[PDB]
Amino acid sequence: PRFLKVKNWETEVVLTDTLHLKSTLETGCTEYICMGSIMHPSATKDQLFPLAKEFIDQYYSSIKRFGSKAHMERLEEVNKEIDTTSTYQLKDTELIYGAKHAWRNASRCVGRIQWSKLQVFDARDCTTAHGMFNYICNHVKYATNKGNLRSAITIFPQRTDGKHDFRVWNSQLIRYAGYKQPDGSTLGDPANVQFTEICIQQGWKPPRGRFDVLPLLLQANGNDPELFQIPPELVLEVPIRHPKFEWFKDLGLKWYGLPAVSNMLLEIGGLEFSACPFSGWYMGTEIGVRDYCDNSRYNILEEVAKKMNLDMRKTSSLWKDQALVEINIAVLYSFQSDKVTIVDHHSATESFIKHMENEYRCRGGCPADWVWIVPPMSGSITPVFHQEMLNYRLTPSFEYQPDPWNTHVWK
Amino acid sequence: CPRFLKVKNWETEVVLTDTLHLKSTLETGCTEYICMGSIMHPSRPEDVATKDQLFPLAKEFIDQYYSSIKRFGSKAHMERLEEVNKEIDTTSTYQLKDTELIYGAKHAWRNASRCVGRIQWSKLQVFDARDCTTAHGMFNYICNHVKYATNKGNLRSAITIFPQRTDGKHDFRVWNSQLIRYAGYKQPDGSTLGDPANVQFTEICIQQGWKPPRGRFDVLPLLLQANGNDPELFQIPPELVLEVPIRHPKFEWFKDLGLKWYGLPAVSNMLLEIGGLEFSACPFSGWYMGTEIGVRDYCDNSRYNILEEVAKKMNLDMRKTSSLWKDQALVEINIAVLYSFQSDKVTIVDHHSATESFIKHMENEYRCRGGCPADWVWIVPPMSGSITPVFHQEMLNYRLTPSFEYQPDPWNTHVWK
Ligand code: HEM
Ligand code: HEM
Ligand SMILES: Cc1cc(N)nc2cc(-c3ccc(OCC4CCC4)c(CN)c3)ccc12
Ligand SMILES: Cc1cc(N)nc2cc(-c3ccc(OCC4CCC4)c(CN)c3)ccc12
Ligand SMILES: C[C@H](O)[C@H](O)[C@H]1CNc2nc(N)[nH]c(=O)c2N1
Ligand SMILES: C[C@H](O)[C@H](O)[C@H]1CNc2nc(N)[nH]c(=O)c2N1
Ligand SMILES: [Zn+2]
Repeated sequence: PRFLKVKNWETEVVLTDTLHLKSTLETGCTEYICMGSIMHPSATKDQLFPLAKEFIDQYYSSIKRFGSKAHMERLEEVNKEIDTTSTYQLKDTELIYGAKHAWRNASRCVGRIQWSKLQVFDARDCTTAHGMFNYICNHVKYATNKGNLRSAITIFPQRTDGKHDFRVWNSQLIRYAGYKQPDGSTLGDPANVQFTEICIQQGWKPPRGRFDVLPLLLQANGNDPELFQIPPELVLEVPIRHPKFEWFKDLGLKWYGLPAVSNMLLEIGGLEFSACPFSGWYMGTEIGVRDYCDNSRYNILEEVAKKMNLDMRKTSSLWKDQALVEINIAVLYSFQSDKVTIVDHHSATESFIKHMENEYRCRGGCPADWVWIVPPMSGSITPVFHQEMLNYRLTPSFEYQPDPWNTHVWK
Repeated sequence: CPRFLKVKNWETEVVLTDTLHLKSTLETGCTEYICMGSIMHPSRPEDVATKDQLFPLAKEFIDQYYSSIKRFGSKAHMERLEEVNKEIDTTSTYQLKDTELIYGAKHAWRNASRCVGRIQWSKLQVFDARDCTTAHGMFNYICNHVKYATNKGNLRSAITIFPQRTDGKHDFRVWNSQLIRYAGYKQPDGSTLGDPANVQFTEICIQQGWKPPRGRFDVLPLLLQANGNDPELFQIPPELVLEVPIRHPKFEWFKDLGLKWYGLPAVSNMLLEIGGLEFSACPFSGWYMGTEIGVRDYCDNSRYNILEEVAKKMNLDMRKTSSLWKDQALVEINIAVLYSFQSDKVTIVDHHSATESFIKHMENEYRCRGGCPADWVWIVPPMSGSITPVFHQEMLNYRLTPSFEYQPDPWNTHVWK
């Protein structure tokens, strides 16, 4: 256990990490094998209180009332409540604190300079899929804000016995359908082929277009999930056009403005919130590099490069790289022209470096996953490429969880 | 402690199974509670390996060698072991056979987790220079290496291995970080002429007596240390230094930037570790991936930094980042680099071809060897990461021996005569 230095090899700034000593969860690495590029490496009454205590301790530390009378009483209150009921309920203040710090601790998120501006919607009183739909509609409307996007999270009731889980079966609140074609190719988003088929199996009548917004598939209290249509006036979309290539609009592309991830698990003080959709705004490469140009995604690189009359016979002409830049120029230009919040990867990584300085100064460190922070294009011409980073696991945290259709027992 | 580890390719869904990690030797710097995968170097000169330290390291290497030639447990294996054990017992070190030197050099490359070019690992020309005694002799060896590896533009990978460390006060060192590098000169007004990466080494050469041309692309002299003596300066014969003028297939004006680069990347400041023996002077060379020149050598802010001037000549809007003018310029610079090498028939590989080859290599190594240590942070190219197949490939990073290692710069440790 020592202070660890991280160096920026471009600015020669050296930061000293003390926060990693507070980490208690594991990373997946060992002294002998590093698993930094593995995507997914690796409760009862008895285990719950220490986890609760650790979180309550840090909550009262954060508000400069550690050891105070209310700190004492809250610990005695949580211990007694776990005794009698095998669980406990978070105060509203603790819920907000926990949610913001889960975002603050998300080592893979380049957007964390914004972490303390998070609108937290408490939905722990929800009991049915219809109520989930209401809460989700309100979240989408608030977060969208006519294009002036606002970060938000909506937190549904925590897991109890594991048989009554609340789940949003969608991976994002807003995504486009994908259809397995007769010949074998894909109409729409190939990332959502399985989920789309589930919705059709569940009664959804698919328009079978290239940009069909998917219905919500919502599971309350462990019951069978139910389908809902997001009111279309709440779904903000940007048609993608290019500022110089007049033909780009003829590609017929568009995307949605609100990135709202809804399949992750929020963990606070030992409690597990299996339904907790959270939303911010996009970095342009999320759409223009990954969602449009991945092999198993929309894969428009070939067509764009053709329209640019590029030499596509050899890889060394870098025709993919040229078309990739133009696609990302069009995405940024399109969102900005419609006044929908978006950030480019130069600005976002610049902000993250500034964020890192803040966290080392006030918190003693910032867990960061270089593999995920560095953008998927033009990596070394962003400031994070040359920034050393220490990755470690703090709680409260967002965690992965299995897709519900693998675990659910239909009634 | 499970015996098998799985890695997944999230683009193709191929799953590979790693058992080779069981043979990892030294620490990564990571723990179960922290990952140091993005730290550049996560893990006294006279402090050399002792007898009791050297015995197991030699045995492990000899065993691995005789296993690779399908002679494990043979009479030759046992006799080699006994011979090595008696050398260490009576001389505190031992000498590798030529076969073992060659095997060990090829395998340090095969084990280099940060190298994307390892599909070529078994095609490495090994030059045994362990009979060298003086810096003039090192210069002779290095000149021959350069000429052989350059091969009039049809580049061939090669390593030259000088005598191993003994007591730590008689080290052979190449003080250059690469055999061919351009000088950098800091001006009184703070600006830099030439290559900013090499200002410190350039200043050392000048102090040692080098008369610098004070140009933009001045090939640096070799600064060579034999047997722990003070290092000596030599000029590489310019006819041995193959260079490529950088021009662009569509932009007439690109040649007017006056850019060029050298054909042969030849890293000369690393240490080669084989069976506990330490080869502190072991320059090795291959051929370039274009982005090593076009992204890092030209566009890094602390390097040649020509993004601005290119973007101006392209008449891009440079007043806001969201126009991606930097991204546009970077692609064209890398187009020019590849077109220039190809037009001059100098071997080079683009980052699409290189990463596709590495994936095929990595799958073959999992199949035949049981794994392939790979450092994602270094394997993924510095531009267009996610449109190359390595971006979506999970990797396991661990340290196998024989290995290439970092070592301290020699001017920080050398005891001047
Ligand atoms: C406000 C603007 C935000 C921006 C620009 C942003 C940007 C990003 C990006 C680019 C990624 C990588 C995405 C990918 O590669 O597909 C990411 C990951 C992530 N973000 Fe943020 N984000 C923002 C807000 C938020 C918010 C509000 C939360 C939660 C309250 C959050 C939590 C996360 C998590 C949990 C991950 C991934 C961690 C994992 O998969 O293990 N982000 N973010
Ligand atoms: C044959 C063509 C080769 C290609 C295309 C190639 C490519 C590369 C690249 C692109 C890197 C990362 C460089 C950077 O980002 O600065 C690298 C690193 C490396 N390569 Fe290769 N390489 C080749 C040959 C070789 C040979 C012949 C050897 C040794 C015999 C070697 C050993 C290494 C090592 C030790 C490293 C980096 C390890 C470190 O710095 O920690 N490579 N290579
Ligand atoms: C709030 C927010 C804003 C934003 N601008 N971007 C965001 C991106 C993610 C995100 C990215 C990748 C992920 O991993 C899944 C990969 C396998 C296929 C993609 C996950 C985990 N669901 C989340 C999560 C939240 C984001
Ligand atoms: C045979 C070969 C061919 C090739 N095409 N490329 C090669 C690149 C390296 C290499 C790259 C980066 C390195 O580290 C540099 C960091 C310190 C500052 C940045 C080192 C370590 N000297 C070696 C080594 C050998 C190479
Ligand atoms: C295999 C690799 O770890 C995986 O593809 C990761 C790499 N880095 C990433 N980085 C971001 N931001 N998003 C991703 O989906 C990924 N994928
Ligand atoms: C901070 C970071 O680890 C460092 O800048 C690394 C990142 N990855 C790299 N990858 C390669 N191939 N070469 C490099 O020089 C670097 N630099
Ligand atoms: Zn690690």
